[PDB]
Amino acid sequence: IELLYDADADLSLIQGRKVAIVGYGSQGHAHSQNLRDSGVEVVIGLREGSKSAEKAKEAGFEVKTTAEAAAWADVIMLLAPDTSQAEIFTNDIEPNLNAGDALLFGHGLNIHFDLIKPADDIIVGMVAPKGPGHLVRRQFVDGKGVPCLIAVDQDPTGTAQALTLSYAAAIGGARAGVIPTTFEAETVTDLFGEQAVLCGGTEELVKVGFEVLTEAGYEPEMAYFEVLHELKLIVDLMFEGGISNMNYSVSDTAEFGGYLSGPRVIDADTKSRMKDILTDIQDGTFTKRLIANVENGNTELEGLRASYNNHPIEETGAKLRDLMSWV
Amino acid sequence: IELLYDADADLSLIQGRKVAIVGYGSQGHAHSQNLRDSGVEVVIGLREGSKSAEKAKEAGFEVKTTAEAAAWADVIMLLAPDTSQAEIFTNDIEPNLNAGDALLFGHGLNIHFDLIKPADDIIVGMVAPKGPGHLVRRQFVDGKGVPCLIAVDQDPTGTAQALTLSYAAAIGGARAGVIPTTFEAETVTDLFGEQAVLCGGTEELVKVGFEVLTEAGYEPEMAYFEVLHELKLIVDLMFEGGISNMNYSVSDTAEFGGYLSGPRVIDADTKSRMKDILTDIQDGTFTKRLIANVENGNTELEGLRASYNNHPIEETGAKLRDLMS
Ligand SMILES: [Mg+2]
Ligand SMILES: [Mg+2]
Ligand SMILES: [Mg+2]
Ligand SMILES: [Mg+2]
Ligand SMILES: [Mg+2]
Ligand SMILES: [Mg+2]
Ligand SMILES: [Mg+2]
Ligand SMILES: [Mg+2]
Ligand SMILES: [Mg+2]
Repeated sequence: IELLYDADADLSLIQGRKVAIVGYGSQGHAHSQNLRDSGVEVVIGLREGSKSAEKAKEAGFEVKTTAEAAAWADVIMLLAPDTSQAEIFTNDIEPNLNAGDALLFGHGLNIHFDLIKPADDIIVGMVAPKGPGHLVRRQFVDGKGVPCLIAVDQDPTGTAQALTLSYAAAIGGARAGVIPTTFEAETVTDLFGEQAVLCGGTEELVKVGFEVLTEAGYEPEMAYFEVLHELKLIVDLMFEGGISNMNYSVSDTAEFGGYLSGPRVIDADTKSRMKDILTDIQDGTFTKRLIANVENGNTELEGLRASYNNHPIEETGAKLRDLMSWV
Repeated sequence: IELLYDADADLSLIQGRKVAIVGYGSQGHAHSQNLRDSGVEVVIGLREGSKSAEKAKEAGFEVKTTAEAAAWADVIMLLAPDTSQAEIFTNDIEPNLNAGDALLFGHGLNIHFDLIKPADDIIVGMVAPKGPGHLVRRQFVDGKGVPCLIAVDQDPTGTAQALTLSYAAAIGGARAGVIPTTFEAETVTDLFGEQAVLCGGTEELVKVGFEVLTEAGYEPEMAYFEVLHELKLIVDLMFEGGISNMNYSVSDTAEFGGYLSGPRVIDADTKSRMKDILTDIQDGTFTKRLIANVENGNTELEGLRASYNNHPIEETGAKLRDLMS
């Protein structure tokens, strides 16, 4: 698919725009500094009566409220928690928007699932780098960058493509490569990856592997080593050179064993269950549950977290890790 | 479950031994160099006209035939590949093992499944570092170490635990913590780990996640990022704190997602299939298939590798990594 670099982007565009970053978390923090270094006048939008308000002042940024910053700005980047964002839009952002203002996102959930429905004459786009804030910043500071996806949901003027590229270009994403995509595509691929593989599938794989060994009479500490601790080597190797590279660098016994037993654990029915996970994301089932959980005071998530992290691999992992930081 | 440290180990024990390292690959080169800086007389034992003989000589080691090295030595650490070990023991090691000599391994496979049966009066132990050769080497140089397992299958002398711990100290493991175990427990946990979770489970999970997105019409590169490239940050998080470090550090949507959907991916049927994989290891069936692979020319393994490697995830990732950090 497509790749855009500095030569393709027009930095003079976002340079000529007042930008408001609503949020000063990991992303907010990196964007703000990189934009500033790229020549962009930036203001942080916050509750102005906040921890962050003073951290942002101390990093050199003018700080206003969410409502005042939205009013002040031409481009509004909304980097608040996915679930706070509807309330923040309705109350503090929507009421201060001019026609021609751009409203930009790090993630497409609120737009794709219609939790935020801006007026037609507003630009809606997305800049989502592929790394956490600190890396986006560090890569930028030493003349490199982190690759970004970009997307446009509302393009009333016909300048949204160039405005989201210009932004990604200012945060260093055009150094590595900017990938145009869609709000739909970004959103469902991300939620899927998290549910099926990254968060859900991985965490349960290791928990259950730990349980099978423990229930068979092996000591928990042995189990923590062969099921979680050694996973970082494997995953570092896959990150560097893919599956082929991991398989090259382990013993042939591990490699042969991986090939026989992996598709016994992840079998055809597993693949169908993943397909159902995907349908559930695409049709809004998941997002229905997501909002239900917030609108019920975050009880389900807090209950899930409380018991799901109450696992003997977490009791055993903490003892051993505490013993290894102790050198 | 005791962790053992430098204060527990008598380093003079392995310092007073002649150590043969049979095999000079990953662990071989590192064990070898670490022992030497811990004051141990080391020799490398390689097959007739081996490629690794040049590497070992250039690194300062007396290199011998396996059989000459086995004869010279008191302690013989066997780090050739698992499927090569039985034959090497019968041809070149077994004939020079004398009362009070010790045979060491870095994995319990051959001893536990009775591929190698030493005589009564030989010490049989293991020192398995929890990390890759190069990491075992560099950690030791920078004053640190990689944790080690140790075990003892045979102990005619009463010195076998002290001897293994001495060796572990000499390669840096006691700096980081040495866990006592058994041959059975290290063998089976390692194998089940590699099969169910580390190599097998993780690679099929990412591979199958990728397919699910490509068949539903999402471009292969989006799928790659969201299924594999992002896996490192997650696993790095679990490496540092635990699962709860990971859940604390991801968005509340990511955390909520994982809780609701992870158990749909890894259900109670998965748990049973894992118990099955365990049972095939414990009863020796995995071992026979490993031996069969290599008696028929290693083609099964070569074919399974090729099948994995020509998977679009491999084409796609290679493309996307070329735009590097
Ligand atoms: Mg305005
Ligand atoms: Mg809409
Ligand atoms: Mg993600
Ligand atoms: Mg190999
Ligand atoms: Mg001898
Ligand atoms: Mg292992
Ligand atoms: Mg192994
Ligand atoms: Mg959180
Ligand atoms: Mg996400």
